Amino acid sequence: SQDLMQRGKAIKLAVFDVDGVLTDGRLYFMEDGSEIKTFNTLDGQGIKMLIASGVTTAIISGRKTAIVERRAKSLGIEHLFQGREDKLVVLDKLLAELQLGYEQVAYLGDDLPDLPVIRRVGLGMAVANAASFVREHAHGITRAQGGEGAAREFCELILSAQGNLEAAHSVYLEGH
Amino acid sequence: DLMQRGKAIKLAVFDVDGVLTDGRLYFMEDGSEIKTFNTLDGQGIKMLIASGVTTAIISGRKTAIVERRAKSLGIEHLFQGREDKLVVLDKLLAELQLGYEQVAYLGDDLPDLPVIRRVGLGMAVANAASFVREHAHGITRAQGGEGAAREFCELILSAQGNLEAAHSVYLE
Amino acid sequence: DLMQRGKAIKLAVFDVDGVLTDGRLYFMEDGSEIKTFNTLDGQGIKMLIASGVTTAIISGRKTAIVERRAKSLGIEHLFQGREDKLVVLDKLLAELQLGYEQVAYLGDDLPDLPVIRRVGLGMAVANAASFVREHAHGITRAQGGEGAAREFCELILSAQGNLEAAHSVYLE
Amino acid sequence: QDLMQRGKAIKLAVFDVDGVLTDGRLYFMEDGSEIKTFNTLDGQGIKMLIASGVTTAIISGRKTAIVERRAKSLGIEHLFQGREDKLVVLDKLLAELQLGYEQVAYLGDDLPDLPVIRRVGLGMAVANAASFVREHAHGITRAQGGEGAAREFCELILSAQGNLEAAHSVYLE
Ligand SMILES: [Cl-]
Ligand SMILES: [Cl-]
Ligand SMILES: [Cl-]
Ligand SMILES: [Cl-]
Ligand SMILES: [Mg+2]
Ligand SMILES: [Mg+2]
Ligand SMILES: [Mg+2]
Ligand SMILES: [Mg+2]
Repeated sequence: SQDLMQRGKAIKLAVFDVDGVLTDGRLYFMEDGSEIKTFNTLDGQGIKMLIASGVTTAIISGRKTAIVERRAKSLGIEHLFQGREDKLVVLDKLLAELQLGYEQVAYLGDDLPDLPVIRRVGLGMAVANAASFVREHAHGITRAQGGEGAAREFCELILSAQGNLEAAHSVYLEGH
Repeated sequence: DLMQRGKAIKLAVFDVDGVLTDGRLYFMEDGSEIKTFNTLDGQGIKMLIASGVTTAIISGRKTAIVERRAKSLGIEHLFQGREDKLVVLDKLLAELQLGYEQVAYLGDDLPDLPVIRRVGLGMAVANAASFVREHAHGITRAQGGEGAAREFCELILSAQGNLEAAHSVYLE
Repeated sequence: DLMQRGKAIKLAVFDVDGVLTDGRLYFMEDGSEIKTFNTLDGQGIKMLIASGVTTAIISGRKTAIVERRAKSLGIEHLFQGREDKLVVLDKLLAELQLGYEQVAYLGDDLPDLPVIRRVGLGMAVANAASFVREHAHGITRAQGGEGAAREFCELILSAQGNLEAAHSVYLE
Repeated sequence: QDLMQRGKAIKLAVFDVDGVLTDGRLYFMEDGSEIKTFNTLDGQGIKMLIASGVTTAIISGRKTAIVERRAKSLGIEHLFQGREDKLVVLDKLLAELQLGYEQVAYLGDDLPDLPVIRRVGLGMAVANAASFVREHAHGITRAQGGEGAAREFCELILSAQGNLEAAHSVYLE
């Protein structure tokens, strides 16, 4: 896709939704009300490579849980917003602070609360399992599903657009 | 016709296991349970409620997990440990002064079938038992616990011309 | 022919992991397990029991989780931590006074094979090791943990003409 | 035949954990503790491999007692966790066992496995491996990690070494 590659070039900030994007969208509940969530190892590797390439990252979530706080910290995610349903307001405040334009922002989502952002940013993507209305209004859909490498693919699409994937791969393959 | 059946709906009822969940039962060594729901499903149920359709759950099982989940979503009527689902329904229909033709029901297995057979919009999830699928008016594309409920909700919103308005909150 | 092999069945025997579950083992840090079962399977086992076929589980692993699940389902005979499945079965058969031809067994791996090869209806689930699939009388279309046990129960009920009645309950 | 040929000389079979022995999911509870899932087909395959005289190892960049217990339950003789440089660890282990790269098989799913995968005699990826790894491995299993890929890999080695029949024989009497 000419359009996605081109949209990838200007990205300085990559924002992820949590449930449905970093997870497969399942909520595990125990009888006491505590939760379990699941993330994916390909995704963690993708996010680390993206950050190492100079792209900053953020998560904006309508829910709130220490599990997400821990995961974000482990991956080096620099900006974490939880318990925020108004995602565009949150983003606008982040961008005012970092002084970036919408065209410098990539966002990966799965559902309606992600849509006001997806519609505005430079690289607004849906995961394959995303609500179809969100799919139809995004710039691109990942092939992989959330919690199954969608976030990794998003990461690689950006690294590739910016000419940085090859360098990332050379760390692990001696021929390049 | 499915859209026609959807128009008249005033009450949408869900089974739990196999419909709000994927049918899996998780047990720890001491017998406590874990259960999985889906976020697409929650957004769908919240949008149906907002549209003015009331919702209920009827389950043969019983767990605090489901009470919490029902409350978090604003589900107005919850019946658990009830194997006789049509008797539960009849009672609720009395309280609400509704007939069968105004009830949608989303089910996955034999105990849901007496209801599915009788209501205005009786649907099975994709993973439902084949015999239930055969006797339902419709079958969702999505599987239970993987957005079959969100799909059921939108079907009803769409049928009632309320889906565009629910989307408009996010396109402004 | 499978329908023919189903007729004489008086005892139905299940492996646990990969048959009543998807083959996944969940472990927590402290070392304790979580196991997952499926609601279609439970409904299927209850109907088969109600038709007058008795049920058993033979497993090489051992956990209180499986004991509780067996009890909840009304599974009559439970053997865990058993390496030689054929030895265990021979003894149960002597005690119940049945021949191999009256036994159905559903398994997923090598330890199940000596039984599967000897009984009247020796079946593998879809996700079974291919060597076991190749030496079974039949293979369920569904995967373990995902309704393969249900499917196996319905094959017996159907072979014995009892499925139609089991369904009728839900058509009234 | 190429894979069959590489399998002949194997004396050590090494596995990544996440994405190879598991489907790659990481389960976290509120208090930080984890759950991990393994697969019973995989356990049988690994036990059969060991029984044939091929030793086994695990090299992971993560660290959890769950893996320690799983490896001990399966009889996996060598375990290294928290190890970012997988080759460095393999080299240390090979000198101890006095084995060479050509006698090693490795089953991986992501970039940190690729340098080992490129060095060894039988360097395989699972079906769900990052595609760049799949492209550079000697071979790819049909099965996905956590769903029998390890079993399929074990059986490849067993068969290559004329040992699968004997493994199956126990169950044909
Ligand atoms: Cl990770
Ligand atoms: Cl939700
Ligand atoms: Cl059940
Ligand atoms: Cl095992
Ligand atoms: Mg989401
Ligand atoms: Mg159900
Ligand atoms: Mg088994
Ligand atoms: Mg890995």
